Amino acid sequence: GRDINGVLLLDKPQGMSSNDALQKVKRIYNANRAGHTGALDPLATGMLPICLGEATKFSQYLLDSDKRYRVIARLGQRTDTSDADGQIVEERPVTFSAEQLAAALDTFRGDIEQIPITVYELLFIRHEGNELELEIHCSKGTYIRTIIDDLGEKLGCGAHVIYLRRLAVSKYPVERMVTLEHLRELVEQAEQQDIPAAELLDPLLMPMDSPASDYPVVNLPLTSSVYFKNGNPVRTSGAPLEGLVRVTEGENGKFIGMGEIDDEGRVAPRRLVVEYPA
Repeated sequence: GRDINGVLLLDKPQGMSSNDALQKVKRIYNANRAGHTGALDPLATGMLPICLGEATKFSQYLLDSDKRYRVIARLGQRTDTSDADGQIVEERPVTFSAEQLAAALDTFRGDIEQIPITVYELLFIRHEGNELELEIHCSKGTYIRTIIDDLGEKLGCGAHVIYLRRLAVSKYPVERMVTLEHLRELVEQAEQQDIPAAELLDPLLMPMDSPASDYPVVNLPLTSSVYFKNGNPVRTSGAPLEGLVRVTEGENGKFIGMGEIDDEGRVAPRRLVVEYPA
């Protein structure tokens, strides 16, 4: 067991539970501390950020972050789960027009309400026969299967999800995702070269502060960071005029914790990497 800090952006295998994925990654990295930031539907594939070490302290900031999905729906069939695995409960002919489709899709854009929320972008990829493919960038708490089911009813033919992939969480680069196979291949490569697995695995991690990517970064000179790390507010130009911020110190931008602009406009410590002394 070793103390390793960072975030592994795993491309979760179809069918695997987030917990099983977490355990496998934790073991591969031999991390003493690991957790995820919200279970991804077992039937979905895609980005599952796994926080290691200190990164776990800032998991909450990813839980309430935005997400982007690619979804393929089967039109004409409503199922008893709103998805592929299961038998049909209601089948109807697909007769809606292209203009009706565009109109129905527009009702799912922007601030909307659900009862099985904000859809920043609903990208129409294609509609061919009984298949509808879309990309949805939404706020936390959004129910994708409910959007598809409701859309299916609005179109008058019904629909259910046959493909679901989370392309990204927050601003994490989709290209930085890695598969379990790739992780295993690196472990073998390391064993083969007689070098620690960590040497090839660690470069794949995103920074320990990345779970808080939705918040701006404020760098403090070491003369000011000492006060902040001791639990005291500090003034800094650049700092936003409101909200949470990721705080770093020195020339190398070492992350020291979350801060929040207080009433006076100073950067007050909210969740530090280090503990307060007695």
